[PDB]
Amino acid sequence: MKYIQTEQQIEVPEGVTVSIKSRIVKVVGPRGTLTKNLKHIDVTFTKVNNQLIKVAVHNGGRKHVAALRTVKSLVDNMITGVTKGYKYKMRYVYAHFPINVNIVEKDGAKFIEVRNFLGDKKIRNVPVRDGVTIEFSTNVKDEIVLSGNSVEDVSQNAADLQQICRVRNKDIRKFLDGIYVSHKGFITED
RNA sequence: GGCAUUGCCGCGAAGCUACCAUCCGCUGGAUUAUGGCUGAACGCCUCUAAGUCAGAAUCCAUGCUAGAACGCGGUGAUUUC
Ligand SMILES: [Mg+2]
Ligand SMILES: [Mg+2]
Ligand SMILES: [Mg+2]
Ligand SMILES: [Mg+2]
Ligand SMILES: [Mg+2]
Ligand SMILES: [Mg+2]
Ligand SMILES: [Mg+2]
Ligand SMILES: [Mg+2]
Ligand SMILES: [Mg+2]
Ligand SMILES: [Mg+2]
Repeated sequence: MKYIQTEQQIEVPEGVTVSIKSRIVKVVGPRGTLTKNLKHIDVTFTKVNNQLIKVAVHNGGRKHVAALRTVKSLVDNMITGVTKGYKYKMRYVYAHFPINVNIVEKDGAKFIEVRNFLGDKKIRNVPVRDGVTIEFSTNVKDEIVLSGNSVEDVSQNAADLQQICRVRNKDIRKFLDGIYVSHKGFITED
């Protein structure tokens, strides 16, 4: 319909420096730093008062101003990931064969190996994305916690660890076996 | 020794040859289908719209064959008593 001017509202908390050049966003907070390259969107960022940044689309169609809230959510995810962090908790689900998941070291690359998935002799290796740290929960049975600054890195590494444990040639409604995301949340949240 | 249009029989080196004999037949990337991540549109949801992950005997390379006789390069020597 070619909307005149659409606005979204990125709120910047304390301790967080959101420095935006052309369309390269750099968010520095207590937990670290994150950099996004939003050069594929055609939006305009304006800082209001050091706690608020507007992002705007001028003369945008429906598919263009659909990407404005995506951009606002992406920079909000950067801000949330460098303030509170991100923490995805996965559970191992098996029927008979226990899934033995360890973290292994292969010429300095930090894989997660999965052995005995449905009695396979195949060792399923999932590399750990940089920024993502892996721990295995004590006092919660069969839980792996992937945490980091980037929701994209953390959630894609969790998705990789899930997708490596897919069941082939079987009814997957009965063979419900794998590693699944049971929780998405933050590191220091209350 | 000759001739029998290589006279015939047995063995027969060399050469040629046989899945009738042996040897050899490479591994990276990009993808489709599909399953996903982040995520709006549509305050929710959503693999999709922006962005992105994995992935077929596919595709393109690595490898292999020919080398443009009007594609190119490096280098040697370049004529007399
Ligand atoms: Mg069957
Ligand atoms: Mg005669
Ligand atoms: Mg004779
Ligand atoms: Mg043959
Ligand atoms: Mg989602
Ligand atoms: Mg797709
Ligand atoms: Mg797309
Ligand atoms: Mg890929
Ligand atoms: Mg290669
Ligand atoms: Mg030639």
